[PDB]
Amino acid sequence: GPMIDLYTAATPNGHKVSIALEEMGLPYTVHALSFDKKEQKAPEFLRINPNGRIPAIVDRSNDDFAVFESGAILVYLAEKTGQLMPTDVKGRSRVIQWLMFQMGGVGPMQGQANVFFRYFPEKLQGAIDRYQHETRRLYEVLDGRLGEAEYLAGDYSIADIATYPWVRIHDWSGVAVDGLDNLQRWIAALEARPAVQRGLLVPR
Amino acid sequence: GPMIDLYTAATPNGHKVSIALEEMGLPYTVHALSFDKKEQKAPEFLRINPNGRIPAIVDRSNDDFAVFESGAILVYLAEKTGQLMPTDVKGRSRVIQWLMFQMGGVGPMQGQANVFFRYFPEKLQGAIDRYQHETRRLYEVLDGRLGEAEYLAGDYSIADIATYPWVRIHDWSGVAVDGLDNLQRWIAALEARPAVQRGLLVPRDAIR
Ligand SMILES: N[C@@H](CCC(=O)N[C@@H](CSSC[C@H](NC(=O)CC[C@H](N)C(=O)O)C(=O)NCC(=O)O)C(=O)NCC(=O)O)C(=O)O
Ligand SMILES: N[C@@H](CCC(=O)N[C@@H](CSSC[C@H](NC(=O)CC[C@H](N)C(=O)O)C(=O)NCC(=O)O)C(=O)NCC(=O)O)C(=O)O
Repeated sequence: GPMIDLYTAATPNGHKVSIALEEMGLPYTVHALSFDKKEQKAPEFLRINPNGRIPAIVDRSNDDFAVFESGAILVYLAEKTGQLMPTDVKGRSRVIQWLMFQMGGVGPMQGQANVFFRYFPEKLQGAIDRYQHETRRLYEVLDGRLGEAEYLAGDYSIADIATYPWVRIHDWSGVAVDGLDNLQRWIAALEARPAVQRGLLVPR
Repeated sequence: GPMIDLYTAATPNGHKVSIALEEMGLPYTVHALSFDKKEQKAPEFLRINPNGRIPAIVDRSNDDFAVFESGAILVYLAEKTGQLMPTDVKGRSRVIQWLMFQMGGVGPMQGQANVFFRYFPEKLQGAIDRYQHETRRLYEVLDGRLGEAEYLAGDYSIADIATYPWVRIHDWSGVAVDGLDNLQRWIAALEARPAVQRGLLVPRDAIR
């Protein structure tokens, strides 16, 4: 079968990896973990990702080598296929920089907006405001960069793939993109890519 | 003279990079930014890091190339020097995985514990508990891995360097390490390293 096993769920972080696999044309096997049944905390899965979160992959071509953390999976797959990250020092670093910005900024902060605005047992408007405002600030950083280049690292790369599934759900998080015309251009460009469309449907 | 300019402050995230440079033996020029004077938001610095945060470096050996995000700086420098990250596929990836775990988990979550426990004007015990509990859960992940391997990726690497400055301040964040014997072993090993001690002194904490 496929050489990549993908452990995932219908979430922004899972969609990063299914989008990348679809863009790269790599076959994969989907393991859709049920958070309802706490399958992401099963010790059989903890052997693959000790953090007990999705996504994770196992590369069957590499002696069943596990890779956890969406950003690390994106780097691993880009380096395996030679796609979606340049090989030169500056070009690869620009991808890694914007990927790290997503991994330490956009994902964590927008995820906390979702917690306080949608999930938390009571409404704490000061915490909601903190994370919605911070996410907007991060979106403004993105927008400025997207006036310098068509995609975050220049050419389209894994940095865009990491960032887009989060920006796509800004309405759920209560964070606006109005006034960020470069970000909106990039949203439209990403949305029009067939591989993005396919990756957003994994898992069903 | 030094060909790396380091823009930093006395904080866990800045210490990751000074520790790495000290371990690598790569000279650098320190630019200690004053948060009180808002130097991290000055236009000149935003041209280096558009996020307006430290750390950032400028590599004077390749046309003043800027690198922002501590984790990206660690990858950039490890690749340049050939140190603190293997070059084979599996060894490189294990380092990147644990580095990402720090960058997306330990740093963000412990940072939020610090905000709510010790900076935010509103005292929100549910938010404090959320982030102290999550930081502890992340420490338990580290502890389990450190029962299988001496350092997070096997050999000591940039992943340990990224993680240690945060773990070191656990008590300040209100998070205990009791019951995490492997993490405690690793804390003692990191604290003993001369380059860790040197890097923790740079720049001459401002925030956490
Ligand atoms: N840094 C990791 C994050 C992976 C991650 O967050 N996985 C989520 C699904 S993505 S859905 C978005 C996700 N939210 C959550 O996981 C909500 C539950 C969580 N336990 C909590 O209390 O915050 C989030 O905010 N992520 C922050 C980020 O990306 O930095 C998961 O498996 N959760 C199951 C669990 O926790 O038991 C990566 O990039 O792969
Ligand atoms: N992902 C970046 C994070 C760098 C970072 O946070 N730098 C801080 C100093 S380290 S001190 C630790 C830092 N806290 C802060 O920066 C507190 C101020 C912030 N604006 C807030 O509201 O949270 C934090 O929690 N970081 C989370 C993480 O590492 O993921 C900074 O320059 N702040 C200036 C500013 O905000 O104006 C990296 O790894 O380089």
